[PDB]
Amino acid sequence: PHDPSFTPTQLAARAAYLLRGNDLGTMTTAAPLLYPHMWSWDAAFVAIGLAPLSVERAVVELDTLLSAQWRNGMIPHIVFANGVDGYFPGPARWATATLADNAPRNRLTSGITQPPVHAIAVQRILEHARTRGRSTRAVAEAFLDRRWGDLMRWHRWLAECRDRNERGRITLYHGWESGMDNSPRWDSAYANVVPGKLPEYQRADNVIITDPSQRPSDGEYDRYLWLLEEMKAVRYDDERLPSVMSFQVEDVFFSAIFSVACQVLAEIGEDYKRPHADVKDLYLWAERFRAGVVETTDQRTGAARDFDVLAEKWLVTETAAQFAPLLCGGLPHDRERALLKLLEGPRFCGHPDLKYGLIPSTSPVSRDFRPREYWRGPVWPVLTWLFSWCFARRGWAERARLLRQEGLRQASDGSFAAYYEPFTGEPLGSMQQSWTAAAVLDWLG
Amino acid sequence: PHDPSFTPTQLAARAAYLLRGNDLGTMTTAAPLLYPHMWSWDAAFVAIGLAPLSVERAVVELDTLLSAQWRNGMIPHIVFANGVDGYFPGPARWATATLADNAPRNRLTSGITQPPVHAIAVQRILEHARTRGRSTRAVAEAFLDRRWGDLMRWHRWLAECRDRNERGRITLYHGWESGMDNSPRWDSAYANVVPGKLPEYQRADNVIITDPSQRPSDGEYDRYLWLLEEMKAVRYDDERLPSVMSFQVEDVFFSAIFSVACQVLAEIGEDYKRPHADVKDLYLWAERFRAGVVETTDQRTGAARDFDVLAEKWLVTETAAQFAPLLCGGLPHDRERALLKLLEGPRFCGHPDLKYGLIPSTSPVSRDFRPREYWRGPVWPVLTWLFSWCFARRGWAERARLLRQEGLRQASDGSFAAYYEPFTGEPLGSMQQSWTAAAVLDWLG
Amino acid sequence: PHDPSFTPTQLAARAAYLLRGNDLGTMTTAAPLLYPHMWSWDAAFVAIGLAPLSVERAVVELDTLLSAQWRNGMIPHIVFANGVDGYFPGPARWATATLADNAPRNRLTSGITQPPVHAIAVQRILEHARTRGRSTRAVAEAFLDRRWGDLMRWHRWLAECRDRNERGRITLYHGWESGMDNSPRWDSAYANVVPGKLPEYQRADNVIITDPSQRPSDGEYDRYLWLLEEMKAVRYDDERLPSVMSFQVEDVFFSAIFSVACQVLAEIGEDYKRPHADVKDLYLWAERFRAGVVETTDQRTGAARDFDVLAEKWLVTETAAQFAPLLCGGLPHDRERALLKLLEGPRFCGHPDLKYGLIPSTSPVSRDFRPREYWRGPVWPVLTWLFSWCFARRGWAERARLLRQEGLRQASDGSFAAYYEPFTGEPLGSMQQSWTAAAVLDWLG
Amino acid sequence: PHDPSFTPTQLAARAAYLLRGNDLGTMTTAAPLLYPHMWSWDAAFVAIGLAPLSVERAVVELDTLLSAQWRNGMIPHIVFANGVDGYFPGPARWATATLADNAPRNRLTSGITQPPVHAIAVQRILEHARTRGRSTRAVAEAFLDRRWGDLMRWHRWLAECRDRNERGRITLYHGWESGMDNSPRWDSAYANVVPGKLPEYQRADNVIITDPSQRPSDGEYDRYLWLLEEMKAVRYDDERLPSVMSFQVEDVFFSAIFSVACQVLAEIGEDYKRPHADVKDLYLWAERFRAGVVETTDQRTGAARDFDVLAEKWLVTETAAQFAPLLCGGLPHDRERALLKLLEGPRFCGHPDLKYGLIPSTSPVSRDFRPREYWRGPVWPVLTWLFSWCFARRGWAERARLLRQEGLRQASDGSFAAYYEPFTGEPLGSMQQSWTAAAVLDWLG
Ligand SMILES: O=C(O)[C@@H](CO)O[C@H]1O[C@H](CO)[C@@H](O)[C@H](O)[C@@H]1O
Ligand SMILES: O=C(O)[C@@H](CO)O[C@H]1O[C@H](CO)[C@@H](O)[C@H](O)[C@@H]1O
Ligand SMILES: O=C(O)[C@@H](CO)O[C@H]1O[C@H](CO)[C@@H](O)[C@H](O)[C@@H]1O
Ligand SMILES: O=C(O)[C@@H](CO)O[C@H]1O[C@H](CO)[C@@H](O)[C@H](O)[C@@H]1O
Repeated sequence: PHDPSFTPTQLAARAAYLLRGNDLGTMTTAAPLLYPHMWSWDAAFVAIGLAPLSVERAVVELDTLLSAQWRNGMIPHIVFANGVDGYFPGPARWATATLADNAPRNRLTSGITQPPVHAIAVQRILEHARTRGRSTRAVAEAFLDRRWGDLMRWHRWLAECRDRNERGRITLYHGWESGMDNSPRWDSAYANVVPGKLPEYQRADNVIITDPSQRPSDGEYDRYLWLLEEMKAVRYDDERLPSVMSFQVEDVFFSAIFSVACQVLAEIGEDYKRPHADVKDLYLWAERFRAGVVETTDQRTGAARDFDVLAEKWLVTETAAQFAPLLCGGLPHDRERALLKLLEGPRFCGHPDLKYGLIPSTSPVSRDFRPREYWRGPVWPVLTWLFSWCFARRGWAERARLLRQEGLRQASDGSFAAYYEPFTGEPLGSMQQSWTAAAVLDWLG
Repeated sequence: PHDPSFTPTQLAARAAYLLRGNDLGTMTTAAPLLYPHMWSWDAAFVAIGLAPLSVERAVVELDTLLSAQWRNGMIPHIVFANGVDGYFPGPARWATATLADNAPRNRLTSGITQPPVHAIAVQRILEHARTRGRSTRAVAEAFLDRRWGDLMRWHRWLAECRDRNERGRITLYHGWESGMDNSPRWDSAYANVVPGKLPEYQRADNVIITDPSQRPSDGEYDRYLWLLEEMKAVRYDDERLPSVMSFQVEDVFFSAIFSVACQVLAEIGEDYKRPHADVKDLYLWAERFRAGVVETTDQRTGAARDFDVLAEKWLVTETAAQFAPLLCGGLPHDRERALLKLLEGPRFCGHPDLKYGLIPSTSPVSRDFRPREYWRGPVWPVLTWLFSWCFARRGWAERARLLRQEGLRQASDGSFAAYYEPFTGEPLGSMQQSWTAAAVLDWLG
Repeated sequence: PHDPSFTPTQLAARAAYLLRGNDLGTMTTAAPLLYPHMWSWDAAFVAIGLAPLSVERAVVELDTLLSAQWRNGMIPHIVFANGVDGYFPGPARWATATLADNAPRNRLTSGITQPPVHAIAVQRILEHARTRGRSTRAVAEAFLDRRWGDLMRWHRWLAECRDRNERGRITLYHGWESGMDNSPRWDSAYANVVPGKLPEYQRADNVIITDPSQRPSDGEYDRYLWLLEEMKAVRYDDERLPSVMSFQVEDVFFSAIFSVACQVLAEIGEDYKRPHADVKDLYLWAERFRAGVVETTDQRTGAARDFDVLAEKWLVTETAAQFAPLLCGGLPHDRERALLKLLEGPRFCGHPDLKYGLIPSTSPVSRDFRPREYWRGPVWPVLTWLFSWCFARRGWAERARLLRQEGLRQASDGSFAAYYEPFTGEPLGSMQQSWTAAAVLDWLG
Repeated sequence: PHDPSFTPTQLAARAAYLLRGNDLGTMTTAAPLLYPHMWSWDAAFVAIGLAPLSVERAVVELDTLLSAQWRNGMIPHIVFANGVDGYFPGPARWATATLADNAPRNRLTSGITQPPVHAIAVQRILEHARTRGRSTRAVAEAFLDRRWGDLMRWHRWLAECRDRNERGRITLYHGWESGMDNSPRWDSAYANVVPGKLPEYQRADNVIITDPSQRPSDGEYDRYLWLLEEMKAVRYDDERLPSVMSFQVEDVFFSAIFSVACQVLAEIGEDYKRPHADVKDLYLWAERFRAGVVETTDQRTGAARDFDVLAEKWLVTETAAQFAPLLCGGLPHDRERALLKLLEGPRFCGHPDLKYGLIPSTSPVSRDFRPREYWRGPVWPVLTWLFSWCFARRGWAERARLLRQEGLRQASDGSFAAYYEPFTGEPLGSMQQSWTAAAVLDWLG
């Protein structure tokens, strides 16, 4: 009625109730019907949201994801729930269990990756555990003993297999790997993907989300699905993908995340007396990908650019990803002030028509902006959380506080949507998204 | 470490996480292992705790309980979960499905009842629903259309079958029906229960709670189980129980609760335009059981007494139940002040060694007091909740606030135990008790 | 910015900062410029707001007001600050120090009274004091020993000199005594006030509040000032006022407050062992005025009516005073339900255009409604507080909680205005009003 | 009662009430009786506590302090309230108005300085102002135009007159200038202060704080007062002090604060387009003093050391000043990790006997530790606040949050003491200390 919003305690309660409701036992679905399996970077956020409720169950979430890690170290972006249908492309379409030498045994997974936020969830689990006493500490530490090697293999796979030329940037072979499926970042790269004879399919995502303005188009799905055919034709062989993939881009946002994740994991390794050779490698990669992100940046504004490896051309777009250097650091002082000015000004957080002071996925003044269409404009709580946590780690305590405060105010409707209309605040996409509940739980403390 | 307690938002989150974790689908276990089925007055508290999370799921909890209501109106105190073991006495021991003409079809239940707090949960669901908008209101109101008749039948069964002589007090045939299994209230009545040839059994409750100081003794369980044999021998026939039961007491606390519940349900009936004949009956019963509670009271202190129907004697004990008149009203002004003085003084809430200003189940100065032993002394959050809600309804806003504040401070460890050691605050009994999570969720708002 | 509202801790801090800022030493001004003196019922609310900050200073506030008590027991409505100007009518206009034999020595005061909320403030001080331990309790208890007789003489003067016929209603001789200066309630009584040669004067209130729509008119002020001339002509003699005053009304809202105050004071008197003769008179008055209030009510709706003693007719208006019987109790059950329906429906709190679910001073559907004009429509936090506190005392916990929640939400801009535009929420009148800061402090706890 | 602690809203209210109560009009006293004047770094903290209440009044506090700035740029450590006595040494003892050519006109001040936390207060005022909209921003920005030059001259006088050899450390001539009057840090420098004929005097501090264990000794005060005699003999002339002062130490904690302050002011200067020459000097000073602090540190532990200029030796003590390098940065990675280990281990925050996880002024295991004796062991909320704010600025969000949480928990008794017994939590010294109320206000938000 007069105010549909919840008090902080009611909101924290409903967020926890949602997370437990999406729990299948050892994995949490990313959303009840739209995404009824475990997604890789959602799972890292889910573990962050579970850490204040049960360190034991947070550790189980990451254990389940890492039990699905490929033999070469890749963490796949989907871990399918056994017997669960209603999402396409499903395990039969991927065919990794039959085609991929490196796929895991006794887990069904996708054949592509997703951003490495996992070290950040590990840090949040350890910080919670240290406040809870000896038995909880022992649980977190036993997780580190058991999974430190797997986490190194994950980071080593990204550094060696997706940065073969030691450029300090991660190459993607599918826009889904960026986490930002239909971002304007990838449009010119996708315009050069030409599907051959693509085997028939029917979408399931728009059976659940039926408003066509909130999901990608059929044409885009045709190209997403064709990339799978190219990968399957070389049996997901790392050494053959550069020769056959019609889509090869360096993702500067993914790269900045990895730089931060490496630095975070190195600090964990020093704190918990892990092998010194591992710590040294992690710091080396943190600095390499820091330098690789800075190398992309606009000389006047500091804005970071993606790179089309096939066209050999910088990709200039006005999306939230151009703020990648703020997460990892490395810009000369003057260019970082200009970048912060871009972020806070009327092209992004300071745009006059925004309901909240939050980062829209695409600038509202760009021609590519669509207020409802997924990553082409809507405000995503997950991005708010990540920028706020990274800003606090840069020492920008008031900036991080302001993002948290506006994220909580947006989330106070209790819809736990994945993204929101930037001008009206209408929730969009699936309600009951686990990683939005998790961001709220982490923010509320 | 330095403070093991949780912030209000962390506590609300953990309470909601617990409640969803105990959800089997359409019923919530009272506790994970000790009480792995639905209990009647726990279920009413569970619905109160769910109301701020999901009015739809709160209504489902009460629907599931009422689908197990007996044909004569009795709400049984256990609704067993199909296929679930580990609690004794289980459905085979009760044998209501085969022996009891009035038992429900397609639910397994016990053969005794428990206090009628259900109307209070209905009120809390309606108050939540009215703050949430039209579709949520429609859910609550549709529950009333569907279940008003069942709620009347429940109240009518208590008024006509457990108060056959219109004394305005409820007769119990088992101490389990009071909710206070081993309370000192029932000791002299139980000393006159003599088991005949009692069929062999093994306890399950002390397999889970192994500290013998926190559960009833074998001798007590022998008498609890023998009462079942007396009931089974007359096939749970209402008309035969007065002739065969070795245990027949009027429970003044149960009676005060019923008086309040009748008044609450009458007000609901007027608000939602239910049949006027039903409303008039409810008000008639509210006043009858009010007068029946007052008739028991000590002339100097206002303390309410239970009555042994077989011995025809008043039962004088120093437990929390002697504060029954405060819940329902009816005492002359002067005797109610004396009763409040008893409650707040050094025999109860003002005892100098209590960790919290809360109501111990038995007075710490009584010879019957045992600080660990179930209802013989420990502080129960459920009683705190009930006294605080009833006090607020009497208009004693500061008294109700003080009980809430101390209940939250006791619960801030996040153990959600059913009862606590009164002097040390050590949690006792089962951890993860649903109705303690529910009281916390309701208090926190 | 995006959110001009303050957090609960920021709002409590600002309210306390305001209250200390309006403190002249032993008295607190009602507002810095518009009301730079001590007003009687404002000081009662100020003492309530001070009690969480300093029981000693809260008691000082009531000590200072009672030091200005007249010899017949009347608490005058203004205690003027020595040396302060800028308010009209000031002490020279009242001339009480010259004319009124009953006026106090070494205090300058007005010559009329205001509603008796003081006992309520005493209850709140005592409640706070009992949570703070022994030396704070001594302070509050020493105040009771010091001022019990004065409080008794205040109540006795109301019961005997302003209810000379034992009708259970308080007679007023000025609309200012109601606290609701320009209420539609008094329009037809004021229409029969015809001033003679009125000594010239210049208003000061509208030099500070310059928007003419927020204060009464010059014609209204000419009648206010003429009644002063009538009172001065009989030297404020009680026995002579009925013979000369052109304005004599029974104020049902003032009477309901008095009934409540008497009941509160009687209970205090019992708890602290005051003379029995006093407690008995206080209960007698509480009931007489409860009955006097109910005698005014409409048989169908329960709406309470004021009474014009000179015209000998019921004053039928659509203002918040209609709900007088909800504060003090006493209506038949059906009639009280009808009155709550009026309060919650579209003529008051349910009006669809209201920004908050709060009680407007005049019904938006009444022809008398003026959205900006003082007591002719605006929402006053002081009424919100008083209705909420009295509702909680009736046992209507949820109704009291809703008013408190909407009051805090309206207050959270930090203006601490005395009244707000009902549709837009715009603050009106003076900002920095002490009793609005007090209500916020008491609500926030 | 059972809980003498205050809720967060009650505590914010009481803190704000205290701060307004210590307001003399344009200055706030450090404490009502012990320190009834304006102290320099207290006023910086007071302005931080005022910023959530009134940006205008926060700016007044710094305006008043800067109006007492000496002509050479020095901010003196006391600005005396006109007409107030009860503190010794008072203005007659300092005699600055007579002797010091650089002393201000129409202000009475001391003749020594105190740490430069003022730029930090400026940042907090600006941060608050930017959340309050345009007219509040104008206030803060007009203050910057008014006082930027004065702030520059304050920093320039520190860099040029108290670091005459460009060593990047501040030289002090009195232990009072460190803010840590009786710290063990200065014990061996004070042992070489031998007073001559000292003019008689009577202490006032220990007439108010009478427990001798909470204040320095008479022998200590005789040395404090003798250094005044030395300064007065050269008429507080900067160029002459090195030739005559018996106490000359480089204060590494003061230096670390200055480095931070310079960096803060430089960033403010960039954001508000101050002269480039000024911003460049501020960054130069920030780095010089960062390097000067690191030059003092132990190679294994990172602990920072003070330096006795006269004795020409490092002062090795176990106090909170050792952690100077954590505030300003600059240590090698390994050495900073060792220093955090010292801070968190059993010699400081990890000591098993501490009631709160806070930084004691002197290590409990040091032979110099005295649990009640001022800066020789007690926990000071002002240090908690300053370490927490500086930790957040380093990016150590969780470490800053833990200090804030334990500080609020220690403060929640509402004493607002300046220091607390480290083992029992007993408040010590003066209650009603303004900068403890300020820290609480800033923490609570
Ligand atoms: O649309 C899809 O089918 C998936 C493909 O992975 O993308 C979304 O679904 C995932 C589950 O929420 C998210 O992690 C991604 O960021 C993205 O929003
Ligand atoms: O001990 C048992 O086996 C059951 C019998 O019903 O009693 C407890 O178990 C129930 C489940 O919590 C409670 O409702 C009762 O109040 C009581 O505490
Ligand atoms: O306008 C005035 O001159 C004074 C006269 O008493 O009235 C208001 O001012 C007083 C101080 O706020 C209040 O007690 C009253 O409610 C009233 O609204
Ligand atoms: O004891 C004294 O006479 C004064 C001298 O300056 O010192 C304290 O008093 C001042 C006011 O609290 C503080 O600024 C200092 O930290 C110090 O603790």
